[PDB]
Amino acid sequence: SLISKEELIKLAYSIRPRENEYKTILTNLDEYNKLTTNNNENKYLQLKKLNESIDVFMNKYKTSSRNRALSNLKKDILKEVILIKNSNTSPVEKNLHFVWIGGEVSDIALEYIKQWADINAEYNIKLWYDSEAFLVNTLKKAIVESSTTEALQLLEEEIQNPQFDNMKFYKKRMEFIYDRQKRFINYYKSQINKPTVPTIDDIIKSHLVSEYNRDETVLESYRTNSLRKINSNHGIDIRANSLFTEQELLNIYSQELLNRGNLAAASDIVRLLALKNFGGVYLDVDMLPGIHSDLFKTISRPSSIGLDRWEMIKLEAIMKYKKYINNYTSENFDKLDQQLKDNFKLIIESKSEKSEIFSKLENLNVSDLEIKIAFALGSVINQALISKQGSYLTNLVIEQVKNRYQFLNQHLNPAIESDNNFTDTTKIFHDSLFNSATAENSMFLTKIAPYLQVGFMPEARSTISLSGPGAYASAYYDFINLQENTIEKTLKASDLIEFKFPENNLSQLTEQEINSLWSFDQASAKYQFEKYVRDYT
Repeated sequence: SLISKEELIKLAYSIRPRENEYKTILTNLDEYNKLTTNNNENKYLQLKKLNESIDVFMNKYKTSSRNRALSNLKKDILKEVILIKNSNTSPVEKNLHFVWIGGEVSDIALEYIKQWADINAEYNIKLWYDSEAFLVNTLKKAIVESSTTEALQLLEEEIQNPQFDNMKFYKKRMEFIYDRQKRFINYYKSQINKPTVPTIDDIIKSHLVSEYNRDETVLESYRTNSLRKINSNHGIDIRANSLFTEQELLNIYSQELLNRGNLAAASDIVRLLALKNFGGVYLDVDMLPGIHSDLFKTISRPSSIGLDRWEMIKLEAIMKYKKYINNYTSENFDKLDQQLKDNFKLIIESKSEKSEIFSKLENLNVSDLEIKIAFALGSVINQALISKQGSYLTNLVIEQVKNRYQFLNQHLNPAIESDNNFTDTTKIFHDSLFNSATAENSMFLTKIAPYLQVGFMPEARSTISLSGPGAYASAYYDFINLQENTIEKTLKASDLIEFKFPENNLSQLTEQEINSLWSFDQASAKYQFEKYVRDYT
């Protein structure tokens, strides 16, 4: 039990009469100690109220002799948060949530989902989609294809220089992309309020037929097949479900889905609302179940093969002899020495059920306050998540995302609404953005500065800091330190580790995972540019 009001009175001594702010601390402490509630969030919020009142005092009376005792109380409060979190756990809701928005769900994605379904038959599978937006990826590809050609045409003379910097290509192409996105967006805005009440796909189809030489019947067949396919495979529509109830969040989702065509960012929003509203486990479609821990304990990893590649090899081995997933790569497995291969084969073929190879989730016991997350390279990654319905931490991540977009949009909206070209819009946005820099936010600003070109130019990675892992990392800081909307503070490793998605419950290093991971550095830019120039007519 936290120290009593009477004990703090002893320790927090001063020649001075009790300050109002100190009386408030004592009341808040007493009221925490006297709580009869069994509600963990209620307890946490009272602790937060107390902690905040301590900071008010210490920041106002910076040389008070009470500060040593108050600082010690703050250290005890950090521990109390952990006691509350670990005081109670119970199994997460037996739901698996996947998301595929913006086009036809791939056969490969369905094969990966099937592994989870087969192994966890008692879990309810939801494959979230947007019933109005099956043509978003088609539109983005059309815009990028057209802009690539335009940029090569404009730059043809300059490209013959052996010292041509492909960044001029990516920059010029982004100018064409931005203008094409703007023409679509403005057309959308002119139509969306009509009494005919058109859908997003109605508008995309019209625009593609008008401006991109597409056939209406072909596009409609793709749209209806996409809808049938996803509904036949655990599909649940975000729109029919009314998953969004906050206009602010719907607007964030829409700015990614419609204005930017960033389906990854759109899915970042949907996965959070799915967990908030239903609870369970969120998985990217390239995640696979964990392999039984002892399955390959009798095979030793060669010194020449790294830890991650060895994980890849285990899955390659399984899929070579079981073929659960069709045409799975055997690239790394095939390079193994023959006795190792023979060894994998004996073990794998000795098993008769898939349940002898992959392990079940069973009960994933969590605190009702928390969210758990996958790690990659010691950092959180939102490709897999666990949370009970309505958890405080999931709500903190949502609050982080809202706060980050509010800041982004405060600076970006006036620039976009000026209706300038890409170059001038970017300058207006940046000038406003960087004039708001502080010691607290400066790296955040730098990370969101290239927002408009995410997905289209190398090294533009703003998503991480808006809807992705950065929002989660800051929410964990918020949780542990009883704060709200911190920006660039992060936990030490030992405070973060308790929130890790259990390793035995997840195979992250899959063939599709390795393909789908961000690679648009300067080296990939050069390779893509070579292929563009090669294919240029």
